[PDB]
Amino acid sequence: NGIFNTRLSRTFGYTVKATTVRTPSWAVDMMRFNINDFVPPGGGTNKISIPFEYYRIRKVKVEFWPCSPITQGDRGVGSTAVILDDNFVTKATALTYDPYVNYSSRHTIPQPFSYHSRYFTPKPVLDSTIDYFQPNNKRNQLWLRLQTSANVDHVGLGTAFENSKYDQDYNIRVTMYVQFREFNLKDPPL
Amino acid sequence: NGIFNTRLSRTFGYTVKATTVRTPSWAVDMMRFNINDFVPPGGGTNKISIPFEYYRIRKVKVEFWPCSPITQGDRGVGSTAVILDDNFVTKATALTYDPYVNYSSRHTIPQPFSYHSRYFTPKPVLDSTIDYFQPNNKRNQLWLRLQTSANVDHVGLGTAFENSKYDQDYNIRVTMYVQFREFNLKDPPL
Amino acid sequence: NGIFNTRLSRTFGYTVKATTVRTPSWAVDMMRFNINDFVPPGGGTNKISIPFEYYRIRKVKVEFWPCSPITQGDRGVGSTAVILDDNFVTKATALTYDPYVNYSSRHTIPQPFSYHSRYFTPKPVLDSTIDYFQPNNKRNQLWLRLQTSANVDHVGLGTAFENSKYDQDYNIRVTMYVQFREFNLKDPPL
Amino acid sequence: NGIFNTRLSRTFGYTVKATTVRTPSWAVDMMRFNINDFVPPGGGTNKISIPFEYYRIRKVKVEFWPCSPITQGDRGVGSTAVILDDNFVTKATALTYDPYVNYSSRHTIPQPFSYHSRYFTPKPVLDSTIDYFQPNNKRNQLWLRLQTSANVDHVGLGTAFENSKYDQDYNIRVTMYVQFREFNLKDPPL
Amino acid sequence: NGIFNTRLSRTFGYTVKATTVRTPSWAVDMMRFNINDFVPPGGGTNKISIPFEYYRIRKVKVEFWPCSPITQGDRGVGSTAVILDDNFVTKATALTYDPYVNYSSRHTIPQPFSYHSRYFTPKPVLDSTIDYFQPNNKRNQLWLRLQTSANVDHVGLGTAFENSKYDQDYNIRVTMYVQFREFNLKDPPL
Amino acid sequence: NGIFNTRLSRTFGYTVKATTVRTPSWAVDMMRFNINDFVPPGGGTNKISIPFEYYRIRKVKVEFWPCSPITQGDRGVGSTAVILDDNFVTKATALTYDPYVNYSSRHTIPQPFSYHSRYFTPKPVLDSTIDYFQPNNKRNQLWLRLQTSANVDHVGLGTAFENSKYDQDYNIRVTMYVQFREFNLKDPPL
Repeated sequence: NGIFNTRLSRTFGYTVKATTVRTPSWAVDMMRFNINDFVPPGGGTNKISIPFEYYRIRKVKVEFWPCSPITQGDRGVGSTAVILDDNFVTKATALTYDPYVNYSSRHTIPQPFSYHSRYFTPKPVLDSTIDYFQPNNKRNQLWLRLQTSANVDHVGLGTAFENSKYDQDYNIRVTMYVQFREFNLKDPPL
Repeated sequence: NGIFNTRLSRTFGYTVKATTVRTPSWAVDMMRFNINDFVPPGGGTNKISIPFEYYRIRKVKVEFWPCSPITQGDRGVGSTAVILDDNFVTKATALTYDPYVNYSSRHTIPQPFSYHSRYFTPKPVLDSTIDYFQPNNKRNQLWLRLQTSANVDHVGLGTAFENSKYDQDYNIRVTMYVQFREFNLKDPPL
Repeated sequence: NGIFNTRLSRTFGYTVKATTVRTPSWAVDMMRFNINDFVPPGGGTNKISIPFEYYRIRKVKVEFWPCSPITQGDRGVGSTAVILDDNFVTKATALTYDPYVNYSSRHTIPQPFSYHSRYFTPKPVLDSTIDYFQPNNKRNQLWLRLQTSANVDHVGLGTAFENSKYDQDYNIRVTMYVQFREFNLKDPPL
Repeated sequence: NGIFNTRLSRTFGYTVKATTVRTPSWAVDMMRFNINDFVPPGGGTNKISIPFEYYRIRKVKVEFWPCSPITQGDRGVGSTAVILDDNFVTKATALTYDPYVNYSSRHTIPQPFSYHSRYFTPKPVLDSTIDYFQPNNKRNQLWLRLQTSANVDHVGLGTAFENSKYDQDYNIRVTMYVQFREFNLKDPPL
Repeated sequence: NGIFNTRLSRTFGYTVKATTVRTPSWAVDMMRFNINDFVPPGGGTNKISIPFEYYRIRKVKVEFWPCSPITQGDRGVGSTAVILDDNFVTKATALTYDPYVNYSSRHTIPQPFSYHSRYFTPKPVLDSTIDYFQPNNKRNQLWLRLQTSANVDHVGLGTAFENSKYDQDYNIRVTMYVQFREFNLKDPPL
Repeated sequence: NGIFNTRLSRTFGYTVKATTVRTPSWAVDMMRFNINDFVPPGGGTNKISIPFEYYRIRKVKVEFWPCSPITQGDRGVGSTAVILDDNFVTKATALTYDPYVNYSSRHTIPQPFSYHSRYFTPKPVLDSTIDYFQPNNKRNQLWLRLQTSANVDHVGLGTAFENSKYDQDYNIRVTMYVQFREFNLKDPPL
């Protein structure tokens, strides 16, 4: 039974710079998830540090851990929308409106110091021209080959943060819940 | 609940020219269905006049509305076959035989003045080299991104009309039953 | 089935200026809700970016998101009353008493940093002379035509904020829950 | 009812050359399955000798029929693993270890004279970059267009044979269980 | 399970010339059905485009599709009788009486513009001297070898059309419902 | 749930040299099982190619695959006993008696060409002085740390082969059924 369900994680910093504009503006950005970040390159005869041929990403969880104190003023309200098709709102430093507010997948992120997370099933980008994705069915989900450096992108999450007179720091943990298949482990002698 | 089921329509003329040949011949043609025809380009910040990110075409209905009088002579018999894979019989003005008669998906169209329609589930052309399509399962149907001008073709319907000593005019209404997902509407101020 | 229930949103800033008066005073203001803010003007043959003829606003939700830190002193207590008839207490910078406290529809808003929201059914202003409105019955609610720039006002919400020795900033999100009828979408060729 | 389930077959020789090395080594090779081998090109107006538009390969059975006598010495033990993603162990004449032994899909082939077969569902190679394949669900399996010479590869089976001081001959029968759809047969007159 | 039930079709024109005689006359003709018309000759190693050894024709359906307008005058009444034994009324341009009217198998065809069809089980001509045929029993029906050009005749249908002062054109579609046995497909290499 | 049950394998050659002695003699040898053979050293930040901290070996299966032809004469009878405590009969080229025949754990191996296997639970050597081992209880089995090169020995299997006038070649596959705990995988950036 090759099937092995594990959990993989990483963390990166993301900063919303302090702006001098008064009228409300939002900073727009995007998150793509590629497993090359999560699995280190292996060594020896085994190419990847995880000895399986196939994977498929079952659920992705994106935590927003703020670095800001609860005593920081000039609070604001952002929005986090799930983006399945790799069609993102263009990145912007200050945008007069919150573009993701009317997406059906939007959750609100209070700012700066509030904790926010989204938990959903991501989709791989199979053809950038067509941009098609599967419904969520755990049985029918496509299996993907695990490749050394060439792994495909999974497109999850757009975010729009309202600007502030202060810096807004988050520590974004991304935890993928992956399912691996086909134990491939190689064992040359000596 | 982003899911919104609507109905979209268009009409175009198609004419079978009068031929001088006596022995029975058939004129062969094809119908591809692209949603760029059905959805006008929007304006403002919203790109498409329908504020959704994703669609998938659930059913396509092709009506043949004849322009011919019921008193027109030299009647004939054609055939309408459903073509899933984008493999069509080459277009022809007069062809000695009816190429679609033995397709399992054939319905007969009596001519000139009889009303004919086909109602089926079309398939998008994902890779022109491989030409693969899904079975009909409403749950597992791929979602497609709605694009401004770049939307992919859905390949439905081949038709072979028997030639006549008279002109044969039809008004072909194409009504797609579409399902849209992810309300994306943008609202910049002022 | 033309009926389509969606959710539309916007955000604007509102500031209560710091005052030098000591004895308690309240600043009085009002909120009218017009859908022209929520729906951008469309483009092409379709006039509005939402392809429906008729709407009626089912529920309006007004969130008050404070920008103030939880460490800000000189707290106070305001009041938020629902105003159906477009009869508002006149706008005031400092008013010796809280005029909305005895309204039957009042909820309290703690200040500055507390989160406050009101969720209710608004009413359109049909005749400014008579000022009459319907009871809340989802079945008998009048349908309204969706107009480009001419849409009628819906009158919701009066608010009275107690003044403070400090500035009081809120980010007011207004989310209308609307029901649209009659898909009108136009599709000219080419 | 276009659906027609048939069985198609072919046979080719494969030889493991006798080696002079003593320490155990394995010879590594691979099997791809393309239907162009199984269906001869038709003639006349019908392009393929099987009058259907669409196929999908339900099961592939690979028999290993040895040519070796039961009295041949220097026996050994190989391994046969199912390879879904078109990621194969590189072909090798002598490899110090058996690379497929730890694959979850491995079955053992005793050698030289023992009969071995594997029976499984193969997968087409849709995109060589991404290398993704469906789960086994008979209902949701993609339909493929049957093409004259251009048919896509189905990637089944890796094999690693232990080397011997003698030649090892097998007759490999490959029997695909295919399901065809859409009777397309053409019948021009005369 | 070699048994495969398909449907095969063809169309040919048949014309009843306009006659100057006034008193009622009937034009008498016959229809024999040979599968050489329905199956094109294959190519390559496979002789017939349908890869089966044996067939037996289960049902034959003969449609009469008129080319005449519904406004054409001088209507008349013909007769269509099923002829099992290959004993036909001799072909005639004008015959004073309708010879098929008293056959027990007669159906009436109204003329010119009425649609007429007969659906029955045909019989092969085994010996022209004896002219014997089987009862209709689906289990006991003789199997016939499918031959390239030499296939035997199946004798269905006599028809007698009343003459008219105008031309009477029909498009006669013949759809055989056949059952094939023994998949014989050949696959030479390369 | 860190627990992951996998299967690991290796193969090595073992040869019983042909002897000139006539009276029956047995060649005595032993098999120790160390996981350093089964798991290759990893690369990068992860030390072992299997990303788990702890293992315990649940069952070991030792297959004897003969290289000898079924036509080889001078057959004999050996014995395979399970040795838990790392107390082995001293290795011998020819020993007048079969020392393992009276062990309670003995199974017979017919020779040369017969297939023989033993399947049991091995024990690690914790203290070479005391030589103590646990009963077989799947719940109470000690967990062992997985170490790069330092892993402890598991002591399974003694074997005594009767000598022959011919060479006796076996290919010994050793398949450990292991249970791993505590996913430790490391993922440094870039």
